Amino acid sequence: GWPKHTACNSGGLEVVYQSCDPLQDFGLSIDQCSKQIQSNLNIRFGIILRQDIRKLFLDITLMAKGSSILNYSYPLCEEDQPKFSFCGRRKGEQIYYAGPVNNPGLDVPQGEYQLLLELYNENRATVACANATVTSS
Ligand SMILES: CCCCCCCC/C=C/CCCCCCCC(=O)O[C@@H](COC(=O)CCCCCCCCCCCCCCCCC)COP(=O)([O-])OCC[N+](C)(C)C
Ligand SMILES: *[C@@H]1O[C@H](CO)[C@@H](O)[C@H](O)[C@H]1NC(C)=O
Ligand SMILES: *[C@@H]1O[C@H](CO)[C@@H](O)[C@H](O)[C@H]1NC(C)=O
Repeated sequence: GWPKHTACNSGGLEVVYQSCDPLQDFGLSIDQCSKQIQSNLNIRFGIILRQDIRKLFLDITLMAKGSSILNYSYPLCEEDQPKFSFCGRRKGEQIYYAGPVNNPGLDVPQGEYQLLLELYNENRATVACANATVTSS
């Protein structure tokens, strides 16, 4: 039960996450958080890979007040597509990524949201898992 970590807390937006991979914790921080999220947020993401990656996928589950808002699923890479990606990385490699994610800008309405982020490979193996709480105030 990995401890809660603040990914960011500024400008009326707080994002706290907990790793849900039983093997390990990881580092995630978000630059320039605010209630008005800019398009293409910059993040810093640090993890030791516990699976090999030929293809990588990201699923996001967004909920609020016990109800589903949205489900999202997107392929991040296949080996060398794009070339600058985690694909081709292997078990035991320690990765640090500092760069944008390709989100739309969003003015987050005041309230609390629950987010589940699941990163997995071509074999449906969990590479990273985080459940998060987002508070817009
Ligand atoms: C009704 C009220 C709605 C309010 C909702 C409130 C929600 C606010 C949440 C804000 C906090 C977000 C914190 C989570 C950070 C994740 C970034 C993100 O949002 O992820 C974003 C973007 O994801 C990406 O595709 C980024 C990948 C870029 C490719 C190369 C960079 C590699 C990045 C490495 C990825 C590592 C991921 C790290 C997380 C691992 C955890 C296991 C998901 O976007 P979304 O669902 O609209 O697709 C976007 C819609 N389009 C697809 C049309 C644009
Ligand atoms: C993650 O989920 C667990 C169990 O559902 C919950 O106790 C915890 O508060 C969640 N963590 C965050 C940061 O939302
Ligand atoms: C998201 O998927 C869950 C099941 O995983 C489902 O209960 C929910 O209705 C889905 N939400 C939407 C908006 O399609």
